[PDB]
Amino acid sequence: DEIVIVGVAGRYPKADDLAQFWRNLREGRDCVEEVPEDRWDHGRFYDPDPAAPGKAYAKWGGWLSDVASFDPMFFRMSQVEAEHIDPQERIFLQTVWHLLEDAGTSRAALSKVRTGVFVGLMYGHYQLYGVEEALRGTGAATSSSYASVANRVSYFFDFDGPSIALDTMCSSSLTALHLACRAIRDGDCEVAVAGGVNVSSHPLKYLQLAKGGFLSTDGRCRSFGEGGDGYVPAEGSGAVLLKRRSAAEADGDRVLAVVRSTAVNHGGAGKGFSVPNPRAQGVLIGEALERAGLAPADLGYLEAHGTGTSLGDPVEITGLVRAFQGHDLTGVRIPIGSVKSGIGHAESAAGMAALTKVLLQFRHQELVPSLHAERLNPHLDLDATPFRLQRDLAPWTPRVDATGRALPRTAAISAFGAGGSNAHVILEESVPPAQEPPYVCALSARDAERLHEHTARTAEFLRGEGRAAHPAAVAATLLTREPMAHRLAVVFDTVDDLADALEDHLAVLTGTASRAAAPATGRTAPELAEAWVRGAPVAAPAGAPRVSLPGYPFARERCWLPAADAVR
Amino acid sequence: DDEIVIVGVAGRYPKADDLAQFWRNLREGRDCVEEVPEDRWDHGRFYDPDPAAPGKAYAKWGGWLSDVASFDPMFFRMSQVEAEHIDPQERIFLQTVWHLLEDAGTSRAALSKVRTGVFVGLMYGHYQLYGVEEALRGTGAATSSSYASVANRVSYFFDFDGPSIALDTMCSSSLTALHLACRAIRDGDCEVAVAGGVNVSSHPLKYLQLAKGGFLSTDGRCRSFGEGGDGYVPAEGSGAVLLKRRSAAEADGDRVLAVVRSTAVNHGGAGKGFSVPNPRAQGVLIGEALERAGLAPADLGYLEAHGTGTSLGDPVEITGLVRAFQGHDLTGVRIPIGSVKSGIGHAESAAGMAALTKVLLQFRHQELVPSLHAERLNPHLDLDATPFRLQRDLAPWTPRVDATGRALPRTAAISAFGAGGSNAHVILEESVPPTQTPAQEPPYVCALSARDAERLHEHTARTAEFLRGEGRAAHPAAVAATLLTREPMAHRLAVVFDTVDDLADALEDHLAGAGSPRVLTGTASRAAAPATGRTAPELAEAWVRGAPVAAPAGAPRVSLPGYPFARERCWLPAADAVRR
Repeated sequence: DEIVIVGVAGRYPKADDLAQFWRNLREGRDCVEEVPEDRWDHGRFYDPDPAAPGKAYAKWGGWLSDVASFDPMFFRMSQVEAEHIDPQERIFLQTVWHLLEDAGTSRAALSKVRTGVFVGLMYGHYQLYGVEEALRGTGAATSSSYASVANRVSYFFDFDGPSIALDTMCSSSLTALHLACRAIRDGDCEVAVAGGVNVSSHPLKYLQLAKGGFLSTDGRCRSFGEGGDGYVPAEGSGAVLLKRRSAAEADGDRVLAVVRSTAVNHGGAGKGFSVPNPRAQGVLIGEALERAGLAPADLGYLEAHGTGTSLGDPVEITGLVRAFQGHDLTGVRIPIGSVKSGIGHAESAAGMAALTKVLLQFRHQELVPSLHAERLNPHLDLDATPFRLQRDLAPWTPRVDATGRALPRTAAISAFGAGGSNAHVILEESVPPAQEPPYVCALSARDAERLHEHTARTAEFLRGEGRAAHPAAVAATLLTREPMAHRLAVVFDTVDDLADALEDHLAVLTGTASRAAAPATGRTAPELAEAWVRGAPVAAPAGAPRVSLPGYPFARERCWLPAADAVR
Repeated sequence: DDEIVIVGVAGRYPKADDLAQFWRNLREGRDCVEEVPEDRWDHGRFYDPDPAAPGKAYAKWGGWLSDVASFDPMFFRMSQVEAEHIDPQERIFLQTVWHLLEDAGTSRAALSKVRTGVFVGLMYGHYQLYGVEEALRGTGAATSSSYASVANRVSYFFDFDGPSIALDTMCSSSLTALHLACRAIRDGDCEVAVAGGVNVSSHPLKYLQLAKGGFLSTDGRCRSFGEGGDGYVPAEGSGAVLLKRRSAAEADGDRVLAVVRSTAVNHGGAGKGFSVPNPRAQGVLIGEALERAGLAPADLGYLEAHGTGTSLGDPVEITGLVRAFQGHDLTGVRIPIGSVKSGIGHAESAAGMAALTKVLLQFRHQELVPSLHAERLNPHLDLDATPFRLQRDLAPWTPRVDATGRALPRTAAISAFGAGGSNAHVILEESVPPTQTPAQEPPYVCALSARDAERLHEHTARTAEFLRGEGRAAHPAAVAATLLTREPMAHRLAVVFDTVDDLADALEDHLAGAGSPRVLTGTASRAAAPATGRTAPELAEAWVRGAPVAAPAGAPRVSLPGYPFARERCWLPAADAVRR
């Protein structure tokens, strides 16, 4: 019985949800910008001469839209606490809330299974803020506890399986996925959140990375491209929800991917400390394939580590070639790209970024552009291998059998930590297994102001990428979401008319929840829509189809230690 | 079916630079807590005995490692400057792993044919706070405390190409790592594993953070299950164990320290507050661990408790235990309970390692040691309604009998509960040594090496001193055998010897200049002539030329002092700000 992914969520640069992320990837968007003014005054620290001492020669990053915004009330927390904790802890909370909404579940549905939490992190820089003040006695210390990221999730969501934070550098996300799958196979838990987060909250990181000559000079990751002399740091936060295949089937979950294999290892003593070992990479990927029960012949995409380093990208290919020794390579063509070329190197969340792209490419059956490699690296010699860099937007053509019929698509994601820790994962596409009006559309939120923005965004989604939707699916999906105090309901028959109705409210009932409200006076729809608004429970018609609506629009209260302004 | 076992352990704890000293301290019931040392920081700048004072620490105590700045960078192929710029947790853990391999009777090279994983728990990284201003102003370089670096650097240097993972679950980190290491081995990620944890109190910020949250006890003690405990005291430590399938240990003739019957981890979920201990979840965890172990509470010999010494936490721990033992017949069952924290303090990410090490030593010496500061019990635990009795006195660890009235292998259970909710429990079982093949007869060769002459000198001295002290009872063949499992280095010493006393005599002579016809010295050279035969003089002469000598198959082993690393100060110069 194999492990499946049933939900995913995240934020990446220039993308505050996965629908935007998908658009950026199709358009081949370059999401890297210069250091925003509001993080820190990068001039204090900048100097393009890499020989300059105590200075950074690069000034770019993949930035999240706002990393200071948080809804502390929602998460049972004061403002002052929120100002003193790393935004990584804060954002990953929201991410995991959105994960449950994409899976179509909730704290309460998950309360009778044992849920674990595994999250990867590699930097904790926020804690550098306020040290002088706290020592002087005029302030309180900030925290960046890794464990806190996991533990606060486990607390809030009532997950009582393992709660573990791990650092394997760039591979942390996939290591977390690895351990989460093992935790399930071994019985530590039955469901698991596996994720990773990284926020660039402090200039010191840029000084660090420049001093090591790690940063590219043009601020890009030319994944397998010519003239790549480093990478560009990127922010991010993602997570996936994991379950057994059996339990997913039984709960009528939407399966996004089957986890065929995970594997992790380390370079040992190769060329030097924190230099990549082609050999270790090959053994890793080779074992991954054998565990997967899959041949390179059947491999459909390869999401590469793809840092964009002159020497590092070759090492990665050599690595693959080694894992492919002993198999028949003739005729075989495997497309290869890296999400880093679009968003940059999201560090502890790089695997989550890479995993999500693959997840999205499965659902939309397209291969997307990998950027900045018009000219391949001259060290490469790709033509001797099966690998072809996918520079263009293309349909993801499956492969067939003897009998000429199509198979589920496959993909393979690698992530190689700078300090030697490697991870690799093998994914298979999920191929799935009606109901007639009038339907009802329930909505909830913490207060009025949030219910407004929710309704609003839900309305916009019906006009945009979600008019092609099934209105039955839209009712069921919404009825999986956790109900809150301020409620709303509207009976309807088509997407068209639902969006119609709601628009008119904005420019259709509305109530506040009541715990001892009168039960629905019968399954007939306009009786349910009332049952909601007063605050009765009502469960979706089990086994209904489902869709990705927009997640809860959290409040955006600025939380940021004031004594962090000294770097602006 | 194939069990995991522990085949070596190593550690430094407060007032204990090695485990022999640790054992002495546990055995005597030594209180190892002290005031903040002058050479760490000026605690005057931050102390106010009033808890109500804001921006202040109302306590001034900890469990301190004797010296955390010291490192042997040349040994580990790193520059002096690089060393100053990384956290002492990374450096100390490297030496700990080195000493672990020596305690297990193995080496990088012996391990190079199996896949070895590394799993290390940490929860603070304070060294990186130093030198942040200077680095921003272009004056200096950034310090590092990367957690992955602690594992990865071990993996690199020892050539361990299994999983290399650092992890934070706070106080339970060490046992969480033990748990992940055990499952990596079962699942095939590796065959052998290093599991450990490390914690260094490098920066005064921790004491402010903890004072602000009221975590610090006001006397600077962990009064584990004792009256008037009002918090804990931080302590420093580094520890690691080496893990293996039983079959591989038996095959390799390892000394087995304990069988790992079971491990478990979980979380409190949503209980009465973030970071408030949940006895329901503790109960579940322990119950499960007992089940996976195949063990009934009646068979449990000792419980090394979390034992933090808080008024909330200690009664909660007892309630968790009672919850786990519900649904079991507990008639005439009596289980001794204690906590290492009562002697050294709460070693935070290394707490589980201190705890685990304490049990392993108990197994080895078959004694139960005093738990301190509970002359009067905490009256709100109601222990007497339970099986548990605080072990306040040194006492022999009498085993349990069966039906035949035969002695059973001793068992122990160890808990660690992280402040944020991540819990871990482990059940261990003592190992009955296999029947011994017969010892080699004298003479024997004692073969020592070190990276240079000054190191070999210290090593020779430490070895003679051990052989006059606790090592006088060691079988001489065992002393010989053990040293021959150690990785050979450039500077060589050898002695032919019949007994321990006469070996010490020769080593002392060599140290005094007198020297001996019996002591040979030299520096290795490449392709040196191997031994001309297996007599000891022949072996001795080959070793001194640079030739390896094999340890005899099946030989029994003993623990001898580990490699005496050089002690070069590596402390950022900018860190001297926080002192006078």
